Amino acid sequence: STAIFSDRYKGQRVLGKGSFGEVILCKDKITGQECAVKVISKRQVKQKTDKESLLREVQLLKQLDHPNIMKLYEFFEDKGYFYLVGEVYTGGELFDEIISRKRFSEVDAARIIRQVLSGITYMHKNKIVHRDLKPENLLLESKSKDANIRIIDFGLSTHFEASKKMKDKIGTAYYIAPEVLHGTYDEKCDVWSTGVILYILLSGCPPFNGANEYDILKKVEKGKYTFELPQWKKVSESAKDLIRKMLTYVPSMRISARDALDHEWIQTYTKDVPSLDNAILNIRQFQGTQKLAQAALLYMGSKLTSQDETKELTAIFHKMDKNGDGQLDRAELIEGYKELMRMKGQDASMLDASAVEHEVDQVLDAVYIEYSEFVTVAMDRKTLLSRERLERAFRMFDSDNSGKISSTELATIFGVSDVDSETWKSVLSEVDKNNDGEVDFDEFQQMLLKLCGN
Ligand SMILES: CCOc1ccc2ccc(-c3nn(CC4CCNCC4)c4ncnc(N)c34)cc2c1
Repeated sequence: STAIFSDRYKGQRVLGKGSFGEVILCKDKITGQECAVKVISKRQVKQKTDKESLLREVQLLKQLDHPNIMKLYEFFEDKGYFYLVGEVYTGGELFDEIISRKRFSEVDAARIIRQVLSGITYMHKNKIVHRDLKPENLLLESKSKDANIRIIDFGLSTHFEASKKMKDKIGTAYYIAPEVLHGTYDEKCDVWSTGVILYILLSGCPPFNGANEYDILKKVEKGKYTFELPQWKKVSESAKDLIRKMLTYVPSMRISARDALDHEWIQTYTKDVPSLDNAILNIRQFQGTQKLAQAALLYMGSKLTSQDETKELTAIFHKMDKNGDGQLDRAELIEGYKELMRMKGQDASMLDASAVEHEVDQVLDAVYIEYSEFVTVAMDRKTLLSRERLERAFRMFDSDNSGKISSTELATIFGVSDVDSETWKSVLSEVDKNNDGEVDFDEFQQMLLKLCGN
């Protein structure tokens, strides 16, 4: 008797989109235990290993235990999906918490990096490599100031192939070890990624940077970086030495995780130190830029999904409309909405028939029934979560409350989003015919619609 995920768990709400799938906050129907479930769609994500290889890795991961590593509880599989059930953490992404503080010292950085290295060392002892370590995979356990870091996604990348879509790729290039680019890699790739993260904590800029993804990858692959930025003048020698050893090009010459834990810098600063004010400022700029580019990509995707699902839904209902009345009942709206969830594959949110009944009932309570009006409301439902996140992200990036984003800023944003320069300028030309060389929110939004075939 294979076991079924929704026999045990009900969905509370969506937490977000992470690597390889959606993550939903769920609750055990019997014990009331809350968990975070990552749902991997087989249609969207190809496997790299056989089933046997994956089952044994899962079995090992369920037994591992370390305070800086996400705890995995269960694994389920059906026809369309894999369901990975882990512990929920509520403190959010590390960098989002850091930009909220007024001071940040080498002691704060050292304490963070010790945690990361400790998790990594443990996982490497157990022969598991992350490969895709980056700031998004570092979660704080709770919203308290002290809270431990929990690393998510250890072990995934070995069994599943990453998306080639930019909306899923944002940020990845800064942190990937050069040997991963060329194909021969081992556990030392995780030390490199940590080194890049450390460099960024102490300066607020990527050691390997550029105007688009490929430019970044080119800097990484050559492997040269410098400490010639002004803000490095305030930083201890021992920190730069540890950095150097983690960013050592040839993996066999690069320091191990375990030895980095013993480095003088970790020893000194984790047991007369200024705030790194310039680094906090750079980090909040870095962060805001990354989050706005992500928000702009998800908005464009959400718009295209809606164009696709609106027309599909209408044709399902038209077919269903026996009498040509333009009128369906509740059971019919439910069966058509279900039909949409079968064809499509988008709503981890609609785990079972019961979540679909509730969603239908929410739309009805807002709005025999005219199906064309039901279609209108059901779809806005799914967007504005992305339209209002767009707006939130624009306001967060406009830190001066100017209401405006300059041409230069757009060039940075679209570069990170990997939208071609002559393409966005062309779209900007069609909206900015006053030559202001700056845009307000509504103008920015209009550009994005034009960049996704609207
Ligand atoms: C082998 C490791 O693979 C797995 C398996 C299960 C997971 C469950 C949740 C999550 C996981 N992902 N997220 C959501 C993301 C939203 C925005 N970006 C960062 C976090 C969580 N939020 C809170 N608590 C969690 N446990 C998770 C990741 C998993 C990874």
